Amino acid sequence: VTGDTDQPIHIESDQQSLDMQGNVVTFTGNVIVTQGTIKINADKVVVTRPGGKEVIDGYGKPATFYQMQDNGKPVEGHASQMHYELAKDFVVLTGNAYLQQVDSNIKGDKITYLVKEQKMQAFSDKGKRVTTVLVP
Amino acid sequence: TGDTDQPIHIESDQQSLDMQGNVVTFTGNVIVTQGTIKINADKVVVTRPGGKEVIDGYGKPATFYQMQDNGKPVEGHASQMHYELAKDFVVLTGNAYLQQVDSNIKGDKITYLVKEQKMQAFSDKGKRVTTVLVP
Amino acid sequence: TGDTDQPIHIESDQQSLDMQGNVVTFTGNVIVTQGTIKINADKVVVTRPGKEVIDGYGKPATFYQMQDNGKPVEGHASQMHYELAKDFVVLTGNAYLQQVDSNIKGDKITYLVKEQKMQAFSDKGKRVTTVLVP
Amino acid sequence: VTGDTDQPIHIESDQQSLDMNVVTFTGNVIVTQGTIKINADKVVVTRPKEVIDGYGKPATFYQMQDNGKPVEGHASQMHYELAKDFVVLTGNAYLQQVDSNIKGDKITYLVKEQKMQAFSDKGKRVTTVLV
Repeated sequence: VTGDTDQPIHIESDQQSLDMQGNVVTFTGNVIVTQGTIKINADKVVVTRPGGKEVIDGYGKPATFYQMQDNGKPVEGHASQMHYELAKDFVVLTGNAYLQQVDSNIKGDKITYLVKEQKMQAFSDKGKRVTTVLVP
Repeated sequence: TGDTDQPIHIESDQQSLDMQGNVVTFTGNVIVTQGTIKINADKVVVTRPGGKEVIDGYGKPATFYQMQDNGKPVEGHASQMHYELAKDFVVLTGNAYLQQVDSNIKGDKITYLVKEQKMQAFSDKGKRVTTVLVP
Repeated sequence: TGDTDQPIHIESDQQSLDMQGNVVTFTGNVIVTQGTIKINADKVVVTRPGKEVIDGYGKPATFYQMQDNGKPVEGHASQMHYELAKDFVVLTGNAYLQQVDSNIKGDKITYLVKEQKMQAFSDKGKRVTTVLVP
Repeated sequence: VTGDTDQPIHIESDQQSLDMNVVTFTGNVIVTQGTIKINADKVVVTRPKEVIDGYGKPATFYQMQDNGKPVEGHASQMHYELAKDFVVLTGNAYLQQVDSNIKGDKITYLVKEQKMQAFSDKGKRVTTVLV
């Protein structure tokens, strides 16, 4: 649902650390962060917000993303890095990035999903390509 | 918030000193306040190894308060305080829980270096640390 | 460390010696001193129960003893008490003992000057307070 | 010692002069009674039944206590009323009694009670030491 980011985030982890001097909240180990309907799993998660502009940040091979769309579209995915920016409504997957859908799957080098604009993208290095399919 | 170097005022029901050994003890409704820092507990045992002091609170639970520079307070609770004045370094252990204006952590051991403004939470291998955020 | 093994110079306005006691009273601007100790009161009374015992009185009466290691003990109360036999002191006020570093206030403060080990109590409803400046 | 106050009062001097009711004594005067030994310069009795008063700078007082510990002293006047066994030192007065050491300006003493008091006039003060 739209406004899913206007939800309290719950983060479970092994360790954590905080930097009150501008905000730099770091979590490590079996990290499972959920907001509203979103579910994210990573090795490490940093979250900055420099006194504002919140930036969640996934790390780990792999790092898994999941969400529920407004229309009831269970859009999953994964990369080496999640980048949920609550500011605009950005997602930057990198590197071995795979996105999905109830139809159009993608796999590339950098996927950029936008919850608001309902739009995706994909990029590839020289020597590497992209991937898509269709639903039967 | 220049609390670090503030006069420390411990108020309680009973005091117990030991000038050789240096094991000053407080029992009853104990309230140690240093500036804006406000610990509550059932027993405080301020101790000095050398000449270097270590305030130790105990309770079910013991509580923590301080007013942050930004005007939003920090409230906490655990089974034990461990305030080392030598480093301005606090240690909430056993059912630890901290609470900023926005966020609230809960783990097993929370460290808080008061000077830098850095927190750390930890869990026993088999348990887990939890956090929520706002808005 | 060696105040009690010294003669005790009291200065008073009045006084009473019960030779069959002793119950040696002192009254009016009473300023008893020993070594460093300067018990100042509105009424002193020294006994030997059957090992000397001093009983200061008057709000507020005071105390001082310099300890073998630089320690300039203070303190005051409405009911002072000293026992030379065990080096025992019992303030009772409006009780408030002090030191170089940390000060204690309450209802009753005992003290074993003997070996420094001290204590302070407060009636149900009152509370003990202590600061500790660097 | 307890019972002196019953003993006869051996007043003795160099010169004396009875009246009708005051007797003077003079020159190296020594009035004793049991173990009491008031030494002075000019003793006088009266009627408030008799009242002994001695004078001198200083007039010494002595009395052996029941416990073997003697009692010294010395003052100007030495007011003594065996009417009620009462004693009074006055002026630069100091009833030494090791352990004790009272040293005031008006030391009062009731022998039968085994009690003492002391006084000072607002300017100087009562000094006592306890050994």
